[PDB]
Amino acid sequence: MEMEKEFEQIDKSGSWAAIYQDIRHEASDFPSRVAKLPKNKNRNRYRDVSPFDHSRIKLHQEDNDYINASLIKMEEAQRSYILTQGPLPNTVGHFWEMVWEQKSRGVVMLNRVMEKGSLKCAQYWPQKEEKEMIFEDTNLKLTLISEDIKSYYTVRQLELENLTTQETREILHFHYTTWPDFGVPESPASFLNFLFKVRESGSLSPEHGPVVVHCSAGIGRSGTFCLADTCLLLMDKRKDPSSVDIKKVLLEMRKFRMGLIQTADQLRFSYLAVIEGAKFIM
Ligand SMILES: Cn1[nH]c(=O)cc1Nc1ccccc1
Ligand SMILES: Cn1[nH]c(=O)cc1Nc1ccccc1
Repeated sequence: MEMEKEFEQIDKSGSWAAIYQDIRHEASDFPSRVAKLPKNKNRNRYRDVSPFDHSRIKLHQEDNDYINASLIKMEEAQRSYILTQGPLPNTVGHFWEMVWEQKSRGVVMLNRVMEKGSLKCAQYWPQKEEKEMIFEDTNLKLTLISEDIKSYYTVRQLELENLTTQETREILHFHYTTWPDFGVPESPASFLNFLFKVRESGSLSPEHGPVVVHCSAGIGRSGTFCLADTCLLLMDKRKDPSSVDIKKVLLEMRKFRMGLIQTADQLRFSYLAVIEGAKFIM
């Protein structure tokens, strides 16, 4: 079926939970043996969210190459994304090592450091120009260059220096700051505006390594971001845009990381975002 009318048909019939449970039943199951090794317990935020072995990002290190991060490679859309958990106190250095080694231009953050009165990820970037951060375990230096605070999101320019080689690179930090502590946004307008700002920066384009996207677990809000982007790109590429099937695209992405889209409300929000986004594109 088309999307907008499939949408109203699920609303009128109140069957979002049943649609979402079908997706969960059909989703791929692949091994995640490296994630579960005992030496990696303090590298995982949640015991039930792990990268598959076949698609995990490897750190360029011979001691321990593990990080909770997955490469989502979308062949028809010609887009790639790295989805990862919010960094932990003992993985901030690994996080920036990954950004460096994978040649990413941009980092997309969809959570606040504290939500619901608890810490959802480490304070992994500097908040003042004159107070830079040094990650001694991976030999990197990170400096805040500029910050632009808007009503729904903040964009930061950061400098990452590889202290071994003295090479430097400019990284863009795109921080969506207004996702509610509970539920999903009422309108997708600010989320779509944010997606378009990431696109306009070049961070999603083939001349760079894959964008790094995270929330707390790296599957819920993060899944919504890449699902909406890929679906809108496919609607631009194909002769028949009504052929794009958001459930099929989500199942394809779940071949590369488990659990993408965590609730039926996040599924409905993803439909809403693609529907409204397709009208603005034209
Ligand atoms: C929510 N909404 N409803 C409309 O009719 C338009 C939007 N917002 C929007 C913002 C940026 C890009 C695409 C859509
Ligand atoms: C909304 N949208 N997004 C694309 O990439 C292309 C379209 N157009 C469209 C044409 C007929 C039916 C539905 C959508």
